[PDB]
Amino acid sequence: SMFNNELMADVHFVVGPPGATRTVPAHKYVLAVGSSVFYAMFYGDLAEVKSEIHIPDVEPAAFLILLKYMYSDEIDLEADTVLATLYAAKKYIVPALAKACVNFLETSL
Amino acid sequence: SMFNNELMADVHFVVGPPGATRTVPAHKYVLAVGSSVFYAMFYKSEIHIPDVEPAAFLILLKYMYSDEIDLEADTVLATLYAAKKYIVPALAKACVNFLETSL
Amino acid sequence: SMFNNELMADVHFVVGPPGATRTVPAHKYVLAVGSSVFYAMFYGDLAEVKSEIHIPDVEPAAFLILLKYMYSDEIDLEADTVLATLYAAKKYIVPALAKACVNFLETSL
Amino acid sequence: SMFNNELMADVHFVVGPPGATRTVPAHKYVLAVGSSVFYAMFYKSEIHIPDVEPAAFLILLKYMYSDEIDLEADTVLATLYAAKKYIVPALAKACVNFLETSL
Ligand SMILES: [K+]
Ligand SMILES: [K+]
Repeated sequence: SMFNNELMADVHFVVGPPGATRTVPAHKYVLAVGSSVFYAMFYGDLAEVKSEIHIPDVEPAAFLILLKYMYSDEIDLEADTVLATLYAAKKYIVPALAKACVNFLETSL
Repeated sequence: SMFNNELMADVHFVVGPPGATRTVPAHKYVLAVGSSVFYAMFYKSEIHIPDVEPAAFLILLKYMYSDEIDLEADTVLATLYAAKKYIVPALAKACVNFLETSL
Repeated sequence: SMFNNELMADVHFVVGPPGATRTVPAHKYVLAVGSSVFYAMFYGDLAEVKSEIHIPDVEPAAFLILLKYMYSDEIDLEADTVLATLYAAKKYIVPALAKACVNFLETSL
Repeated sequence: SMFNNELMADVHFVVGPPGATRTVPAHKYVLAVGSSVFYAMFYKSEIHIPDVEPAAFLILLKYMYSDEIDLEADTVLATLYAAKKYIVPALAKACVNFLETSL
């Protein structure tokens, strides 16, 4: 799979709070197709070329769940990370994922 | 008006990331009655909660003193985190309801 | 001055690359009035309440020049930081500052 | 077509932040003729430039091999940084001109 694969990766995200980051390879095409926010960042008028992008306010597990959905259409939520995933989904304007997080929060212990 | 009041306050919370905190006075009785986590804690007088947003903590406390829930789009996720952290189910339910409505 | 003053500060920016950051207090009102990007971040539909905001891709000196302009209308460029200031000005959509950086680059050694 | 070509390459640059680099072959002669900084350097065969964007470095090199300048909005600032770093004034001028036009 291209998800979380260094093969052809044209961007790396350094995700998480300082001292507890994870570096995630990604593909600008898949991200921009899936999100108006990644589109703006990579293809929009104010896009700036950046090999490495920091996302200090997102949890790594959450970011990987978001990207899994953007590559595969699969939603792989877990109780421990669903709230952080909802933050990421709202942040990048991925509403199908946002909705699934809300339903998950409604129906989980 | 005991909410956020230094009068009779027996606990202070230092809330938020170091360098961007807010100190909030509170009353152990009121918190412990609304929360099993605060009960376990109180039953030190300065408590640091660097993982919680001050704005969310204040919304949680207002609920615990007044039973009033006042949510907004910019604070609901952080309030939900706090409500789950302190096990305040009525406030957590209200946040999830707000979120559903906002979809 | 309210510029870079902890008095009434309702946000703190942790500016710069990891290990070389500076924490800058600021006031959401002044920033949102001066920039559609800070407006979006603080007052817009997808605004999320955040005490501390990280800006890993901006230089601290540059960010302080940007904010000085937003508080005071004064532009205080220097050769050593003008390029990083132009990046910040483009990034937050402050065109009067962008223009001054370009003119400065044109007319400096 | 010696630009970005491993054929005869006597230097390799590891360009960009560690973990997000690109390795670019080059020819010391061509670089040294276009730049006082590269002249001083060459007159080791693997050079790390973690402060430069790969895309910008490639635009700089294309200029140095071909005299062609191909700028875009998303790469112009990073190209200007590189052009100033290696003291390539014609490319720096072109970037500032592009920026002026874009205002
Ligand atoms: K699944
Ligand atoms: K001045």
